[PDB]
Amino acid sequence: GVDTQVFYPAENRQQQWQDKKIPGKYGIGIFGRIRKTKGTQEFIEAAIVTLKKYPDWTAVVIGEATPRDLDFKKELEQKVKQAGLDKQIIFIGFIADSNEIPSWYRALDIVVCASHKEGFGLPALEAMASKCAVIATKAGAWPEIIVDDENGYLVEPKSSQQIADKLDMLISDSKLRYKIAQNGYDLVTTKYKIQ
Repeated sequence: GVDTQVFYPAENRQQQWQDKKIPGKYGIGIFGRIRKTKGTQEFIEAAIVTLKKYPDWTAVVIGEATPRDLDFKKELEQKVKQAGLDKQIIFIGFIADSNEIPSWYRALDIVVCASHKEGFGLPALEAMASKCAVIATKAGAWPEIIVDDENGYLVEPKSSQQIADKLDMLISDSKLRYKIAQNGYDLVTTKYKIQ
């Protein structure tokens, strides 16, 4: 379950995003360690396809690469630069503070949970508790938290284009995005609330 006293929606998402002082008007995020098994590459590749189409949207990677994966993070940064998207795909720096993370969920419209295998679904639950629309793999939303097209989306692991297709759809139909997000929120505050 998730602590809904910690993870919850802001009063004004557009303002929470503005307060981060990063380019764009609407955000998409991925949380956790930067490592290939976490799906960070499918996220970046999906963002490169998607964000060429939507200039007001920005993707953020919230987490860091451990030493063994610094090379991987550099390759991702290169892919972004070579696509001409360094104003729309941003790797956020580490901060120790307890609420940075919950505050990020409050600033984001969409969260992607792209893990190939690892996870207990907590970042899907945290995102849903914050009324973010979630796109996840089976691992990302373990164990079967999401009903596709009802309270989030499901994608196969290792498929950047499937993530892009879902991002495209959620960005282009805001009414659908808000309904999906609300449905996810309703589910987690009812069935996965710690208190």
